[PDB]
Amino acid sequence: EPLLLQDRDERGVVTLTLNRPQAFNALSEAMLAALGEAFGTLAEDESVRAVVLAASGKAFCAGHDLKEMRAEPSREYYEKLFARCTDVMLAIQRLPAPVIARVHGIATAAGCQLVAMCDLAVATRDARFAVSGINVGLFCSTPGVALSRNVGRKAAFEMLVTGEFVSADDAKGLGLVNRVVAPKALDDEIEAMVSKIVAKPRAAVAMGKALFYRQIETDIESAYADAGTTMACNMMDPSALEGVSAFLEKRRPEWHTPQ
Amino acid sequence: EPLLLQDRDERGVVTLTLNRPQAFNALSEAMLAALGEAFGTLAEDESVRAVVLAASGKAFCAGHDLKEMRAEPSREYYEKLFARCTDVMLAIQRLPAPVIARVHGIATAAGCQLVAMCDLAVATRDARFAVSGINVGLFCSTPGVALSRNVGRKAAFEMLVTGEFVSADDAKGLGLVNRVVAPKALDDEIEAMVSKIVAKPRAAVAMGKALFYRQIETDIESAYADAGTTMACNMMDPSALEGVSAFLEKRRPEWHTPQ
Amino acid sequence: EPLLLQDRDERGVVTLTLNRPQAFNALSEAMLAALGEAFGTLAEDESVRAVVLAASGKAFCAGHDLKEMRAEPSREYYEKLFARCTDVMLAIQRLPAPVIARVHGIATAAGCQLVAMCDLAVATRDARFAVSGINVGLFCSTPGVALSRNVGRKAAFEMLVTGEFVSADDAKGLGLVNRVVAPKALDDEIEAMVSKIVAKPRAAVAMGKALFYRQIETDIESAYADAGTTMACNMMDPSALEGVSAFLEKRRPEWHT
Repeated sequence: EPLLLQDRDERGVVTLTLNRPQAFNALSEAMLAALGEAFGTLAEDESVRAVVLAASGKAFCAGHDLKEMRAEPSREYYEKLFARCTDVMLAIQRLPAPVIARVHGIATAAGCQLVAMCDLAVATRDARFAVSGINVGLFCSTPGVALSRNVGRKAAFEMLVTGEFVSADDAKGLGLVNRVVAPKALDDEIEAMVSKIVAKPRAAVAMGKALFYRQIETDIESAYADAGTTMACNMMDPSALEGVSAFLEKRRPEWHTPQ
Repeated sequence: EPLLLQDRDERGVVTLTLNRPQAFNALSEAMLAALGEAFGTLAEDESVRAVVLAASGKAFCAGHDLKEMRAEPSREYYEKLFARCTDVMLAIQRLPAPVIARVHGIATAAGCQLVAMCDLAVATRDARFAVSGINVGLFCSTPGVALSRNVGRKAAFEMLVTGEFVSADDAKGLGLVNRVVAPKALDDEIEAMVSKIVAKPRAAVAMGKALFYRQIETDIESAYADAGTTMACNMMDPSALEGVSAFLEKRRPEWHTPQ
Repeated sequence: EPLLLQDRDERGVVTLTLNRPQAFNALSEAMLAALGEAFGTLAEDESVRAVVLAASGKAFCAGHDLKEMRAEPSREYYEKLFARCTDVMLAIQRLPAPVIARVHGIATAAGCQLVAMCDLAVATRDARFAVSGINVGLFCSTPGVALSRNVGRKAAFEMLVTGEFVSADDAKGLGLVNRVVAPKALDDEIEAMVSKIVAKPRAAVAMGKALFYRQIETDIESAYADAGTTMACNMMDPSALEGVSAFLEKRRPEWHT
């Protein structure tokens, strides 16, 4: 039974499902290796249009595997383990397709980090979020990096030092997720978001996501120089040329994308 | 009829009105040139106290002029066009008076960018905001620069990749506008904001706006060094000396500003 | 009475109380010197677990002392005064224990800056917040540094150019405070927060706060490099090894907290 399931539809939409349900999908070394391999392969495939990051069992993800970690009390071990995790997280952010977290239960510590690194997230009303490493004496330093780029400073600091859960409604308000729905509506809500993305041209979405994360962490003038260069290249893409033509000619664009 | 109307009251409040109502005030080359010249002229006039950026017809601004843009495509043409737009946007942010967007209808793509670049914005409840370039196959890279400096990452990414409208009240929640009112109340709401700004000394407002955007882009220690120097300079301005004396003597400050 | 009261409980929780109640706790030169001295001494003491920044009288803090400032104006004096304020504000953010603002009344100008510089804040439902220097012709340039790192750009700009008050509930929504409660519930809400912090290992909280503010101001890859090595160091601390073992053995950790 694989630690990470992988399914693909006829639209280029890939679902990766964390699959250690009894372990609450904890990010063991082997889980991390599977995620790294999957995102590494998907990054080379221009036909991939979106990834849904889902999870088995009651939890979304409990974070690092504490059993496995505690068995290896070595500074070098932890240095490289955390670097490996960071490599998976940056691979999510570098994938040239949007990655959507499907959060149906608890997301704690590196599990909450996963949600914060995904480009988009849809949660159920009963899902709960925490950076709760501190409850075991391990401040959530790496999850805090991702969290403090989705929520305000005081909200992040409070979460980090107390380790307490935040509701899905509150997480949406804070900026950690995009949508909150009933459990029965979760698949429909994910599909609504996927269908909107896949209807757009791949080139535009890929160029745009890459530019988004380059520009967001620089000064506004540098950001605009990159953005303008990018948007000029995007406009010379055939789907932009066709998309603008179709608008002017009051018709649907012939993008050959799933509708 | 001029592409851009310009009116000024006796308080030093300038209203610039986008005036291509049937084209939904699209930012053609000529509209951009007109905006560039207006902001250029205003930047040299220390008597200007505030600018209201308004718009004619049913829309606020549809963004770039797609008919014009599409006619003769080349990488160089788009690079230059987008740089010219960026120059207008940065001129708004660098103007030594606050610029308030008056948004009474749709603001899409570079039209949403304009709102995001203005220091302040008041919208009507029926105004809608989108970064909808993606709907014509052109990811909103340049509007995304501005948008991602007003709203959270996940909210910005969702807007950019889907191109969907956000309501005025949703936009206020997110940080893209300051105030949302009924259509009949828009002028009154603008006036309340303008009246508060013009009552304050020009010097303090000018020094303060400039510092605001320098400091927000650097580290907190560097920010404080610049802010302290700026505030010390401001304190030596006659209106600061008088405003503080007035507080201490329990009277109104003699600033000779509109009341 | 002293300008700044300082009390400490048996848990290493230190309460600093601004104590110029009739002057609305304004940050005179002497007040700033007292704050600087207290944060300097506290930074050297690894037994301190948390600091509550409280205030006497009706107001939290009105900001700089306008009477004192106005007396002998010079550019050089204002630059030095504002740099002394900044040194206190940065001392707060660099202290190896969380600093919680207990806001029971108005916080204006450098007083609102104080709130924004504290790691956490609990306000009463009638506390009000403004960056109101502009009402005396002095744009809140230094308060805006702190405010713009707690609230959105347009919200911050509007506060700065108009000088108007924002309610406690609105401040919470914006990100300027964590919790809003009735005045009678304030002490209980502060204690709820402090007790959560004290329950965690000091080492972890100290290294975590330091990492938090280093990483927040850099790019995501630099942030992760620093966070990874910091977290690896934390995991070798005996309290992390014990905290994890305790979770695994379904028992409370023996942290002597």
